[PDB]
Amino acid sequence: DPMEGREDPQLLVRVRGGQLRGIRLKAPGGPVSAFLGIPFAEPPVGSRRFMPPEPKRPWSGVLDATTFQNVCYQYVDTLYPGFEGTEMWNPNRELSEDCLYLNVWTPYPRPASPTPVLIWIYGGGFYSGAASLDVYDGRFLAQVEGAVLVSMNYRVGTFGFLALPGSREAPGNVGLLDQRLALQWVQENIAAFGGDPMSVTLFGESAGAASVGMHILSLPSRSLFHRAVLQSGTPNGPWATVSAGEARRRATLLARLVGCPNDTELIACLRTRPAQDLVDHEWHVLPQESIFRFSFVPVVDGDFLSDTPEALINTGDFQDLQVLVGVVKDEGSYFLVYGVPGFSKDNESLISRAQFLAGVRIGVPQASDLAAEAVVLHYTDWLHPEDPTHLRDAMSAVVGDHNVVCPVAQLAGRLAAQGARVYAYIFEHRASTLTWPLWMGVPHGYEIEFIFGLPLDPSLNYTTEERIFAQRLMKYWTNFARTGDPNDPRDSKSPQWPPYTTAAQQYVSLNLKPLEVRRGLRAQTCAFWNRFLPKLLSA
Amino acid sequence: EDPQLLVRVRGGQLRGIRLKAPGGPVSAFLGIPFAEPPVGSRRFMPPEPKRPWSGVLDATTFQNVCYQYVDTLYPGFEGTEMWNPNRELSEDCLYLNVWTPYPRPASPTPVLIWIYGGGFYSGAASLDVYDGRFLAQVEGAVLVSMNYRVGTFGFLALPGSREAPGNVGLLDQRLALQWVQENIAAFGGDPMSVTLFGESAGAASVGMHILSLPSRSLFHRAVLQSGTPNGPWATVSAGEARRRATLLARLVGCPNDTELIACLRTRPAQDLVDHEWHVLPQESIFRFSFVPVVDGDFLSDTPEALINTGDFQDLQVLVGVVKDEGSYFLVYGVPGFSKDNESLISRAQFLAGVRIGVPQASDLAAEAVVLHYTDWLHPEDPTHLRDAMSAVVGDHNVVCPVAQLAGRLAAQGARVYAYIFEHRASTLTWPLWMGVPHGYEIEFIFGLPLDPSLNYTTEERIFAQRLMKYWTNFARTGDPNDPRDSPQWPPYTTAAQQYVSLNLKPLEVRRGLRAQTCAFWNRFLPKLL
Repeated sequence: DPMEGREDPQLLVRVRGGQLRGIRLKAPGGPVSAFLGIPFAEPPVGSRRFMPPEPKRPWSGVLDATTFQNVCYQYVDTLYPGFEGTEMWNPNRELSEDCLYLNVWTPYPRPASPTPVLIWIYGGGFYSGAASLDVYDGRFLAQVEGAVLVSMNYRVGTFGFLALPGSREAPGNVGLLDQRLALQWVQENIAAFGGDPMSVTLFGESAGAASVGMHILSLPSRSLFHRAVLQSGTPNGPWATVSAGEARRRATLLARLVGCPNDTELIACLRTRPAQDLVDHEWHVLPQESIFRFSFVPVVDGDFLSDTPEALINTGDFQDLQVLVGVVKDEGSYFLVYGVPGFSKDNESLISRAQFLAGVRIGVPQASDLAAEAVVLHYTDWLHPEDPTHLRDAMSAVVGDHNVVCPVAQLAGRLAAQGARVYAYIFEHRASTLTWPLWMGVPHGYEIEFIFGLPLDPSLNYTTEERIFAQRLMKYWTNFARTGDPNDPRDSKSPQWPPYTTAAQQYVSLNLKPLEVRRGLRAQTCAFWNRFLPKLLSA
Repeated sequence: EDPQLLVRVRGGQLRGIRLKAPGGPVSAFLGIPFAEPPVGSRRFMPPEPKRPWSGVLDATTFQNVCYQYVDTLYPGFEGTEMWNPNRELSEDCLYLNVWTPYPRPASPTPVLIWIYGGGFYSGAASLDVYDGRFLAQVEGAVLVSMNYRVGTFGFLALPGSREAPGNVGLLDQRLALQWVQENIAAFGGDPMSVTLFGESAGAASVGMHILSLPSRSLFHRAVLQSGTPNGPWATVSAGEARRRATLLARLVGCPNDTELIACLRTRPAQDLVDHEWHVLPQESIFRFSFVPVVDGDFLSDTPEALINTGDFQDLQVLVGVVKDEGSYFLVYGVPGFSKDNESLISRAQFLAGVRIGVPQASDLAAEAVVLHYTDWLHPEDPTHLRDAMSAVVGDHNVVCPVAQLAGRLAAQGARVYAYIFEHRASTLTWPLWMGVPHGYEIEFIFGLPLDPSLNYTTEERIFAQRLMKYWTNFARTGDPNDPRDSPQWPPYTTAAQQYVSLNLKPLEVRRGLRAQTCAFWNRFLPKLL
């Protein structure tokens, strides 16, 4: 670079591919280094669509790493024009298939000694999301905790997860392979930023959490990280994976919907289609009317996933693993306004008993008549079986328990029973700035802004208590990243966060009040979902 | 010659006896015959009215107990012996008892008629716990209790046959009812104010009188304590009754219905008793061999159907349960349970126990029961498992059938009051883990704690007086609340599901009688049994 000598010497870094120049960003407490839009793969475009990522080839000169890159091609929610509750999750950069870039935040100047690395994997149902969203801003953890934080884009929707299992051209799970390639990039290069490749903690929410779980369950990924955090998502459960037959079914149907016919010719025809056509048709291939079900998700391929996640967590040895797992207070509430008759964000969504039964059929699409009746039985308040408020809240609880809370309880149980050190939480604080109605409680995904420390930015109008709270959570998360223990070794005054064990089943509540220890994560109910009901899910 | 002790009934003259109650004297007329003795060829047959007699019939003493199995699980133990026959066994047993105030009531008095329980195989009106002198003296009530045939003698049935039609124990009860209608006024009783009350099998009996049209002109109100005509144990089908009768016949060497029954009538009573427990279809508890049969006569249909389609608009009903309905029965057949230790069982024993307590359960149903009653925070804790086993039996056999009955009756016009009885007698000889077992509210209802020699506590005496007041208020008005007065006891309704707790503390109103769990038993599980 001819202008290197006139520029900030503290923002120049070399990695395997070549030289990069980052940017000095302002965090409330001081500056941070950001290296944004670093390519970790060759653009998965044209003939590379549906294919595993190829490592980015070295470049000449100085790569401009000062701004976020393109967002992977995806559906954009336009249900509520101008509504913050949806818009804050929408892409904030141009959509492109050329999207395999990652981002790095570090202290400014960069750390002098090797520093624990946090790697964020975003959620969004495997059909959406971006590492560039404001809610995933790494600057606060970097400045306040001194963390090195990395986040990557990975392909979503058909581009990431359309599969014709067994084929060469569309093997499936390539979004997960994008994630893995980013993990390898970190292993080779993070030391140049002052990061410690021997202390890497994965964390993610929802589909990002399911992703993290799948890296736990896939051997080639295991040498690429040391600890994991799963927020409101699991590799097990009803939505995070499909079987090979179902993947093939869905891919074939989509292909027919966009006008395409041997796997090779089908896939080639698909590769001739515009990205937006694939996006425009991906939602028409689900087998039933449903919520919290996504068309193109990880597939049990016998490769990346050697078996079903339930099998793998049932037979796995997790002795050298420390994991942090948890849920928010109202996991199911959000999804109700997206397909259950009678629900809306703009009224109180008080429903009738008929609407509750129908809603149970939509939320548990695999339930036989008997299974559905059993769910209705368990969740009805038989003292007030017609009360619209109880029915609304019960609908929410059915969806949240089925898709998140009980799969999390199941995971935590299996991991703890088979060697892993497990910490469990429930997140119960509702953001003062939330624009979703009060009846939705603490919805899916609204702990994230507190983990990343956004309330520390005064311009965002959080309360003082919320700033303190955020600082607490940042401390828990980075403590866990550093030591595999969220507790402060110096702070014996504060209540301790005990490990989750099958014997005591202890977890903690995260809210404005000090840590409270509780026992049994929805134990009766999750026994219902995880032990009794699985036989009967067939319709 | 005490004229207060000489009474003329339709059959002739009776001489009673003056008894001492704590507050004063009462008149007792004990061992009054109300039927021809059901002996010889009258075995298994409907009762015939007692023929008139000459002179003055001695009614100063309890008559014989109807022939029945005697419990020998714990010989000499009060907890069991207080339920055993306290007079001689005889098939010559169809007698009733009357308690009245001394002197005989000036104006017509509400009548309370007790029907004892004991699984339709046992029981007697002469037991100390059914002593009517306290209610008669304190509340001024006229109390009647009758002996009725039990076991094979009262319920062995060959449906369709002339000689053993079934339900003749219920017919014994009915004949005693019609006797009260014809004769009770001579004792100062009001035949237009008659209240049936009974516990367990007695409660189920009361229920069946509610559901049998000819019984309905013979009473006006009913109390069902820890039992119901609906449910898994109170009735059998005609086919199953016939099966059990034929098997019992086989076991005693008998041999066409006529000749089978003839041969059965040749057998000594103790033969039949000796073999009655060998005809149950499965290993079980809270199941009894010879019980009321759905005959299409006394019971025109199943009790479930009848409570579902019945019109109960002019009926007032008091129903309830005790805190631990299931506990007593565990020591009578569930491995790992005993009165002499704390019965801390294992999980395997819990599953097996569930198979015994819910014998009709498919594997799926049993797994569902295990799932529902397991404390998944402590799935192996012996104490939890034991208490859970108790709850499974109590809920399946009593609590949830009671909830269903109360709900149906309420929904279809009846005035219903409901309770849960939660006080453990200070004198109870069963172990503490059994809590408030099946049947241990009776002694308080009958007012036994008012006898200082039985050494109950002062508070228990006050409690007994409260309950006697509730029951006789209900008998008098169809409302347990004091007609003038203390939180009010609200009627049970399907919408609010209110019931009260009966204990040393003042009335507390609660809502929903094990609502989730009884929804599980009454709505979900029946398909899978």
